[PDB]
Amino acid sequence: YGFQPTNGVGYQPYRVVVLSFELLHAPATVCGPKKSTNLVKNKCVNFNF
Amino acid sequence: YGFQPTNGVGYQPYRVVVLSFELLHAPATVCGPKKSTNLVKNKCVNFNF
Repeated sequence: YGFQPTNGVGYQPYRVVVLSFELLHAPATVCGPKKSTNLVKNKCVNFNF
Repeated sequence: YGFQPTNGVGYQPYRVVVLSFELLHAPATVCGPKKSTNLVKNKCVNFNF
């Protein structure tokens, strides 16, 4: 490459990073920042296990 | 000013310094690092006093 500070746009260097995921192929080990709670039972509720 | 990294030439910042001298007005005190040497006598030489 010929990167120079005088080069116009379309020739200045660019840093690129790509992130690749999977969707439910195994017990997931990379979760979000959500915090767990207690565990209720014998009631009609919604869960996020 | 609107200095942005994507700006083309003719808009990027430039740093400028100008130097001004005087000529033959007083005993000079600022000049290059010439190596002062020994002095000889009774010989046809060129001097830089």
